[PDB]
Amino acid sequence: SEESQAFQRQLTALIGYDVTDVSNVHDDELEFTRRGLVTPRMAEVASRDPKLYAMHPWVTSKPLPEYLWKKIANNCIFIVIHRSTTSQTIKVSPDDTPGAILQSFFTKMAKDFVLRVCGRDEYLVGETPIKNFQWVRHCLKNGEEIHVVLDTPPDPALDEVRKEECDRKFRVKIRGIDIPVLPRNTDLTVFVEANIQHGQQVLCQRRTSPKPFTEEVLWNVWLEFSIKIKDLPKGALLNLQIYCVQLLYYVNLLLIDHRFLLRRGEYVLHMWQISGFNADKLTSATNPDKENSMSISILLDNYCHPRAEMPNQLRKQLEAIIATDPLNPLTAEDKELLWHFRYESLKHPKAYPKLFSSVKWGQQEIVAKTYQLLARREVWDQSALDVGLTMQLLDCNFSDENVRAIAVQKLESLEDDDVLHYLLQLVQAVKFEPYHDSALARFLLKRGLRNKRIGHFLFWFLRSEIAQSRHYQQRFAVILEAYLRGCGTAMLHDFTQQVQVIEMLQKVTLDIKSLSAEKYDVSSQVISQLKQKLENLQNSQLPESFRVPYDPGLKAGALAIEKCKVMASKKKPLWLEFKCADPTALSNETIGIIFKHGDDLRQDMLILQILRIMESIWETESLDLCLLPYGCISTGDKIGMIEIVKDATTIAKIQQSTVGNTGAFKDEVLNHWLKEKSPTEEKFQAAVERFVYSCAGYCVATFVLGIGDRHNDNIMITETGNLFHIDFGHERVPFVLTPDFLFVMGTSGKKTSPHFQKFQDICVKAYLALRHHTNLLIILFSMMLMTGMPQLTSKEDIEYIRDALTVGKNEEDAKKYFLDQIEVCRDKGWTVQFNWFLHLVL
Ligand SMILES: Cc1nc(N)nc2c1cc(-c1cn[nH]c1)c(=O)n2C1CCCC1
Repeated sequence: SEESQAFQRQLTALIGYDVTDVSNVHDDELEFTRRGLVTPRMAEVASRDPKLYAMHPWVTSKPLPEYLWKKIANNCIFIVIHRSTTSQTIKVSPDDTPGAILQSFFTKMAKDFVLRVCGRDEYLVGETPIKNFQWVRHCLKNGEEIHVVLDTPPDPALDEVRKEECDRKFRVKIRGIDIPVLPRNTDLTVFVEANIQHGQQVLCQRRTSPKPFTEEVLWNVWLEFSIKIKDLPKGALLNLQIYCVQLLYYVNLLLIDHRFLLRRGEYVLHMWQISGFNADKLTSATNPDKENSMSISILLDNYCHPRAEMPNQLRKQLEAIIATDPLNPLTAEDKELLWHFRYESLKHPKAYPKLFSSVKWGQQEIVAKTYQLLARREVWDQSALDVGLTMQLLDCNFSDENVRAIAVQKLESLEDDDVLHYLLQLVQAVKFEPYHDSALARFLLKRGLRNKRIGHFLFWFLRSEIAQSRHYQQRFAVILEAYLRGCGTAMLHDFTQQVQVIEMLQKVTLDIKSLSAEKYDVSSQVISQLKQKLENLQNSQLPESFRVPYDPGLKAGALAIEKCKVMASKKKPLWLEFKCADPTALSNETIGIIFKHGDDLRQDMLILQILRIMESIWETESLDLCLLPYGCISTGDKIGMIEIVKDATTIAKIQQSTVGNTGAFKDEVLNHWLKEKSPTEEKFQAAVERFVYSCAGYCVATFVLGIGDRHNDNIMITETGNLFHIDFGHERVPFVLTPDFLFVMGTSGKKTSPHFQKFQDICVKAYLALRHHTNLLIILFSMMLMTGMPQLTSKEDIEYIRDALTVGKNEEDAKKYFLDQIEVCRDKGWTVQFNWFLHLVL
């Protein structure tokens, strides 16, 4: 067909990769996954409610924080319904369903339709109380009034989907290695290390005789392994690595294919290089660059087609191992204890990661026994979903189909609200899967196709990696295509517009970087070029309206060249302001987006996502630490978009303003900046209240994630007291609590005050609230470093969180430690702040 071909070119433009390309492949796994993904796609597409899908209500089943009821001692929530110019308020109960609200409006004024939010593409529909809608909850947290325009429901016909159409020991021959260009260092020797890895664990290791590092190094060696072919587990990788000792290149080949067949034949594998552990080292993908990359020649001539009662102190020994942290290492003694008493271990869902890692995957008998254990699941299936525990089974330590599936089975219970909270880390967890088609990938696909909101972010998260990861672009592309093949023409159209706008704006940011590279000033010659480039695009290129990638509810239209500016950073970022495409928008505020090139925004995406997970933990204990986890999406190679937080200034800009500059910092400026920016002394005290909470929040979050020690330049504050850290792109103070912050808190030097007692109290509640979910945080942290950052210590770097979360210690010793930390920041004052300035000169 020709319309099947024209649509495939549309999918390729959306993906940023061609899924039909067979040039960097040595098997049909990517094709076989494309076919494989049709069934779960169509099933979900066939199962969806067209009314609800088109309207995507963003709802929750979580209670409603104490701290949010205090906004209603009246049991009355006010909603203002709009038509053309007419607007009328309605007295609503928190449990009032939107259905009851429509026949309370039509009743009141008597002498089919849907409630859409003013300015946004969000709707208040379905069988849920208005207290249970995320937008209403935002209006309550922000003191805002619920403006809702009464209009016709969107046509579910717009969301239409276009119809688709042997006991022999294992051995590998290392023929040789070839690189077209060698010139670098001296002439150090080179050998090939062949590892049978499964769940990051090395089952068997075999090296070659060291030979001279030339442009072609032939060995013609058969590497005999101890492992038998029947004993090889599905999901095992032949990990081929090159050492000079030091590691230069790696490549992995899956010993067993997607059709359970044993890999047999001749392979010329183009290898990835290391810079002079992480998710990239696990990839089955080969380096697409055949011209510059190192390759390995290999040959596979391997054929095939494959009660009692626990003692008191042993039960206690087992329970002590099960109680331990995820980062706690297991002894051969602990493993034998977990395994021998596996049926007792099975009774504890929290023992699962330790138990499933305790398995000897290199033994066909043991794996069958493990498969026998998972059949008696019962205690697992009945356990309350523990995402922390579930995510733990989806990391690098688990390379088994069955173990990984039981964890995915647990994620199904999640409401759309919680899926959004973990989506990024769940997509990032696909990197850990041995195979392209997996339960996790099908889970993500299913969930994305069922909710537009999840589907939007799924697109962008998949796109973020397909554009920057040579290691996983193929796999993510195959899943993106699957998603795009069932999301609907409505969404395919919005995505088309978003991609076009972002591609255009990316060009401008790069072109503007050329004009003044690292010299900081921003000449009117550059300001004119940006202004011309913007008006030149607006005229006949940029579409009339695009969906905001970091906030799909907001639709952005026309630019505002007058507010658009290039900025003073060494990397020249674009500050772009837009008119809200929506005519029913209650305000006149623009949509602000910071298009920037320079840093890897993928790390920032991950940091912001944990920040939202900490906010939700805090909600479970009725704490609101007023964080601002701003919109941030990585669009391509070291390029992306940041959300512009309205009425905000940098902490350094405020100190700078009253002159002094050269390391000079006055403790009073922040307080005067707040008083000056607040029209009434109520607005001022509310801002000090906002500062106390936001400050405590960033202090805890920051310290826990190890991104505490920051420059003034990188901490911002709103005109309304709300503090927030920015740019998490890559003496020591645990966090930023400087004398200027402490002065807003009242306190002057080594003293005490009512607002500081409050601040100290909120830190302890917040820190303890985090510690209640130690394992959750430990796993996300670990995952974030493996899938987002460069090279990382499979202990050191990761163990930071454990030490920072003060694992093992009681609630009193933990509170002391955090209050000690606060004092370190007090003692040093401006020491570190001035120290950054000093480093510019010395
Ligand atoms: C969220 C936000 N709001 C405002 N309103 N200005 C910001 C930011 C964030 C960042 C940011 C950069 N990298 N990562 C984040 C930022 O630089 N800014 C400003 C633009 C120039 C300096 C201050």
